Amino acid sequence: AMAMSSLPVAAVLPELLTALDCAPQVLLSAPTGAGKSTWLPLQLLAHPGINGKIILLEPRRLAARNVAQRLAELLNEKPGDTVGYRMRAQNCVGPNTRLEVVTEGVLTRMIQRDPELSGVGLVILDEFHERSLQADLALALLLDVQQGLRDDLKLLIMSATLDNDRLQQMLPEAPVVISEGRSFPVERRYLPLPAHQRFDDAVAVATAEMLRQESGSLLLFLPGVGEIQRVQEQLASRIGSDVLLCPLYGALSLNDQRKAILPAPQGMRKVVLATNIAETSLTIEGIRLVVDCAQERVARFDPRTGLTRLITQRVSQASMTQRAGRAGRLEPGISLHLIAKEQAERAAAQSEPEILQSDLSGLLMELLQWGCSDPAQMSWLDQPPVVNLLAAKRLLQMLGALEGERLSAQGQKMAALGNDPRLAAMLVSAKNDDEAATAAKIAAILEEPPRMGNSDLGVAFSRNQPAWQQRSQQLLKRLNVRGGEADSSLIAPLLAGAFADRIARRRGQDGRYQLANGMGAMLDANDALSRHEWLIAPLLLQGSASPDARILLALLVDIDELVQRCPQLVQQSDTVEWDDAQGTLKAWRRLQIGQLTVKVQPLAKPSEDELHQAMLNGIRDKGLSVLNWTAEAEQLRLRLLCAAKWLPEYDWPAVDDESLLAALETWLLPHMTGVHSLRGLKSLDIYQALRGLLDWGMQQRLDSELPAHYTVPTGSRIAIRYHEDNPPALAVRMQEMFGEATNPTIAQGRVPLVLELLSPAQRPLQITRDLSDFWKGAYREVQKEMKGRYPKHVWPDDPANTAPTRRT
Repeated sequence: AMAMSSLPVAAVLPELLTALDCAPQVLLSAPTGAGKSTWLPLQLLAHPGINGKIILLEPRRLAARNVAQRLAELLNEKPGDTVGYRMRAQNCVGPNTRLEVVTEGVLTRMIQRDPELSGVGLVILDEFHERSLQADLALALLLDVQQGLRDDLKLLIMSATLDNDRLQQMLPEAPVVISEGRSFPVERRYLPLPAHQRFDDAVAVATAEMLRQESGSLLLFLPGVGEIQRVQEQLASRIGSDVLLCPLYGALSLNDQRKAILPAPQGMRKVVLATNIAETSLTIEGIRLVVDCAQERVARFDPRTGLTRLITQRVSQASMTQRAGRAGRLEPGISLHLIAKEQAERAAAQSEPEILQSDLSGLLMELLQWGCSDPAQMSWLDQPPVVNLLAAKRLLQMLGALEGERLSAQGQKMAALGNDPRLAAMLVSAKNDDEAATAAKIAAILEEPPRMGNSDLGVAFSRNQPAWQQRSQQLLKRLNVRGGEADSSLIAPLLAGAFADRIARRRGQDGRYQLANGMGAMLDANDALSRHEWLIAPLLLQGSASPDARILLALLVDIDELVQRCPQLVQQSDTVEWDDAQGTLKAWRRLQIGQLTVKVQPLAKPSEDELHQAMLNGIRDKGLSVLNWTAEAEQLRLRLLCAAKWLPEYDWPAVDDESLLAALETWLLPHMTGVHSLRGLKSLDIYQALRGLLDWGMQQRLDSELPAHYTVPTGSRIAIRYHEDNPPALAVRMQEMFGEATNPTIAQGRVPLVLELLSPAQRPLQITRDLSDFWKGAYREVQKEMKGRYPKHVWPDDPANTAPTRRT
């Protein structure tokens, strides 16, 4: 045929224009090779309904210039001209363009600088199904721009997956526009891999068996390049002469990418070994068999280490289904999933969005600069996790970016750079232009690390790699600094500020380090740097959930210089306590950098504010048990626990062991005047100190609603026995409860007392919290025995109404 086929996106275009000129957001769904990226933009550009410029966000650099260059050929122009692109370290735009194809956070920069996006009428978020943090952040900003003046700014969200329905739950007013092609049925099979076989052998065996039983070319999904290589080797010995093996990763041989995408040559079949880029973004042709290992490799932020790691995990049902459908574009196909069916049925329904698994220090920095005081104010498909926002806040504090709940003066400069916050912090902390140039080079290195196996950051620094140089110049421009001379002697204090938690000290054996944040860091025992005791390790590869990581890039520091240069790194902590194990007084001063003990020394004659503080730390060592816990103090503590359960509408203080240990400075220290010895620790009035946690009102409330004593009908004051878990109990002679028809209660009438009803001899007759039932029930059997063992007492037939003998 000579006249090309009108792409399927053409057939859906009129529906799109109608929705485009009707709603503030339009959602478009269409297969990836349908031309939604490489065609549709121009026709929205030529459409008079759209006013001005159109921005097209792409998830990665490689995608972005494919779209811009390919779409330029349609207008018979080269790019930069009418169709342009922007990247993190390159710009291609004239006085000319109307369609810009951006990536690598560029869209975020544009909106930050021009929050009304002047001249722009339509923004397109492509490959939205990948749920990048970048595209989520773009979506949130753009929805806020649209609630300002810009109620004319239209928005096209393009997804390659059929339905995306947590998106209309966010946007019910949004027209869904669906382009779909022929999708053939795919039979789904399951096969767990045996525990006694390697992954690569097991996958190769399963795959060779599929080739043996079934006809066609085969697409094999694997977690990454390494697995692709290893399975390929194992496959090579188990396949026939007609089977052509075709790996598929970005780092490949240009034509090897084509050999994998294009149909197998005549007479032969192909096995395409790919990562999940083949799942939605890439169209591999000639495929009717899929083998799905069902295992992804994803970035995971660890709030306890502040590190991001690559973990491997089970793929979701939605992506297993998307993977299976890759066997159904040509003809009816077959998909084999390398897990048991029941495990597939229990996999998460949907994939986890990047915003839930990543470092949010950059995002938080963006929202603050955007003017957002709390991330919840924005509209997210998925709200940022509280735990990671807190970790982000803490990091920004460490970097000095925050002033209360807003950006500090330095924080605003960091936000202007647009950089990773730790790296931005480093740049902004430079005190002169030589420190600036040093910081810029370090930053360009940490953004694009060397790809040899060299751990010394001073080595990379001394290299004059041209791409690093380019990035440095760009960062200095943003920083508004020029003409300084970089110097390696200026590196350590710059690093110290932005990576203080990653200062590393050698621990007992060469190669074993502990970081200031307390975690373990490993370097090869035969590494030049592992000859030294103190390092700063900005780049770390965490093995997995275990707080242990490999050191990838590090700098050697003389710790004495560093602490002298940066005194704020070192905090002081005194401890006084009694060692029962050896019957001696322990009293030391510890200088520490984070969790790293730098020096321990005998405590010199301390001030008294110092001594009291040192004793608090000793209590943290030995536990609250060293204080004097009277029955009364403990009962108070228990009453506070019970109040929080039974009277939760009030703000009762936490009084669990850890809250108390954590707050010693607030509740215990004020009372430590005149305590000059460990002996005096037992003299502190623990009851009064705990009671001090309550204002006058709450003290009255607690004394009234959870009273220490209950007054019974005789006028006697009987102690209530509180307990962390059991109902409050009241041990009382039965005779004293005469005249009371209703079981006693405390806590605003919410909690009946468990009555331990006793005989004259203080012997338990009945345990009840339904006193009314007791009088009518078991009492008549108790009355006869009380008429037998104590005939000298009156045991009335109607105790509920018998006048109480007034004691008082």
